[PDB]
Amino acid sequence: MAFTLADRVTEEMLADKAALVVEVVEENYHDAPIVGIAVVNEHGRFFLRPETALADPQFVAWLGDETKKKSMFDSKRAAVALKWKGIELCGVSFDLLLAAYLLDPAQGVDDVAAAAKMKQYEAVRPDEAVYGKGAKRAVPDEPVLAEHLVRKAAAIWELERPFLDELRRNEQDRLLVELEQPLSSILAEMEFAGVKVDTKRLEQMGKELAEQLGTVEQRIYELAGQEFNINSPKQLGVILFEKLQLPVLKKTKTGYSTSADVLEKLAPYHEIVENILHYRQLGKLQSTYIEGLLKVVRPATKKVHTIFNQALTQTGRLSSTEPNLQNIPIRLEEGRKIRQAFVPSESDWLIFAADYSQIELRVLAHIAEDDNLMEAFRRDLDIHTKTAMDIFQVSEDEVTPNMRRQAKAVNYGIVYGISDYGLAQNLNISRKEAAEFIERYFESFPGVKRYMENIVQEAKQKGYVTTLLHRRRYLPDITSRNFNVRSFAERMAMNTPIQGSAADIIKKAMIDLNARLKEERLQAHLLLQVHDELILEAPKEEMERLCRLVPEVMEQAVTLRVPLKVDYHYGSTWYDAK
DNA sequence: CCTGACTCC
DNA sequence: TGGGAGTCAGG
Ligand SMILES: Nc1ccn([C@@H]2O[C@H](COP(=O)(O)OP(=O)(O)OP(=O)(O)O)[C@@H](O)[C@H]2O)c(=O)n1
Ligand SMILES: OC[C@H]1O[C@@](CO)(O[C@H]2O[C@H](CO)[C@@H](O)[C@H](O)[C@H]2O)[C@@H](O)[C@@H]1O
Repeated sequence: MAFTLADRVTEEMLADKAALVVEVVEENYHDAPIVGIAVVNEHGRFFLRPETALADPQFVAWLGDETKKKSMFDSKRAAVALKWKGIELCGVSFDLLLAAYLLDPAQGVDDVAAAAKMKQYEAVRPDEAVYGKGAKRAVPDEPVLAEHLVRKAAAIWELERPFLDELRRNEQDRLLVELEQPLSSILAEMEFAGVKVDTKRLEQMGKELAEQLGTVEQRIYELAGQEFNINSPKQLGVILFEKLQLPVLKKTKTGYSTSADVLEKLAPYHEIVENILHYRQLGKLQSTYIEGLLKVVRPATKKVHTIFNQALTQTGRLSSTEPNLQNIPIRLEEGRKIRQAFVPSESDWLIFAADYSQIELRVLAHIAEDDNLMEAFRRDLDIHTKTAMDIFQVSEDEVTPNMRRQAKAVNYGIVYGISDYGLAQNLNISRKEAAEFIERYFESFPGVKRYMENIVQEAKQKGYVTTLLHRRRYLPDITSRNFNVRSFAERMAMNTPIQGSAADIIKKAMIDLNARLKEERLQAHLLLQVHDELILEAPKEEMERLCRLVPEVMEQAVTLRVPLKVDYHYGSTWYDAK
């Protein structure tokens, strides 16, 4: 494969259609080096050194010109890496990573070679082959690097049409071009903006937490009558089941279980298990949300810059890494206070948080076309209280807080394919009763039962299931004669259209929201998405408008057979936006 | 490196 | 024997 190793940018490299590689080898691309550039177009194939291309006003103009279309793989990586250099990338019309992800998330495509494999294209090497793995990872000699980048660009160039053609067959071309690609740009902005952190506050919490860990730790040793590593499920298992001779409720492949659910069930036998649960909760707060967070905060700006992986989950959700900002504590007050350290990036700005209320159950209502479930949402009746009246068979006045919590476990459990065994274990109730709850639920919501039957049948017949905006998940195990394997696939068939349609909806909402913010020239911008919620920051003056704009855009992103409902709060910190 | 903790939706 | 994720310490 012939290419030019160019010393300067020329006009023919700046055609209005090109495959473009802007190579960043560090896995975390924030403020990461760009090691090489390749361009393939109608005129030839070119390798450029970054020092050259990125200092060249004409190349930089071309990068930022939206009418000059680029085909890429992982354009968000390149866009953010370029942002850290103050260079804008526009005109990305095809992203091979996102295309491959839509065609089959299970393939785990994460380099051009793996995408190319999908079309039996082999004139390109895997990145790991060129760079090496782990401690061996290195950028090779220029001629080797240059050929690799050029070959990746040529693969993207040749693969665009084949991938677009299959997406069109799957009814997924608009999902790529109107949803995932625009979202990629929005996520790039979110990651690059980052979220500001009050490190003084975290360091203080950390100091206090260290004190408390020491106290809980020593009390646990007193209760155990021995010192041991409480963070070692192995050592803990000996203490609990050999020394204290507590009952063994569950084993894993390696030994005794010490899961939270097991320890809770052991509470009637020894008080030490409650202390241990507390200690493990505190230790995670310290290790992860204090120490781990502080490790990744950029010290001069005090911002953290997560990476949203847009091409990983099997259902169409995002994930968040380094750090994960989608699992910041909220359920326990001690941990929830971590959110006090997430603050606005400017003076006199505020945090604004908006979340869909029960979007999975509303989606289930839509997809199952269950009259009773649809009517509950159409009239905004409390769905957990409704299910309680049904499973316990009482009037609304007789529903206690605990009954509602159990009904809630039923409501979400059904969505995730729970068995009577799993429900009984989660609620710690008789399995006979758990089975009755499930039987009563399906008697009350017969449309949901038909849905579960139908979607498993569809998966068996077609080999995959689909979401509202035509995302797909293949389920080859659905016809397995093996009960365990088939059962897991049946649960995925039931759940994926629900979880995945919910992901589709919030993604479309982010695009519609961005458009409106820019339309109204507001300074407000997105910081985070947490599956069914959106977190923004804005100058305090803009709260009144956002209180109207954000929930309307979210509720109207798609139109279902039941309303969507969005709650919203704002405050001086993420904690206070409650 | 894998497992089993913890955290979120 | 409930769906989808990431990080951490221990081994
Ligand atoms: N028994 C439960 C309860 C909750 N969840 C999970 O935790 C998420 C958040 O649940 P939650 O906030 O409690 O849902 P709500 O319906 O909004 O609860 P509530 O009306 O009481 O505020 C759910 O989407 C689900 O993924 C679960 O798996 N099992
Ligand atoms: O840039 C995100 C993009 O890159 C991939 C590899 O193609 O994931 C890499 O980067 C992630 C973000 O740092 C890492 O978490 C991951 O380990 C690394 O392979 C894709 O998975 C992805 O969407």
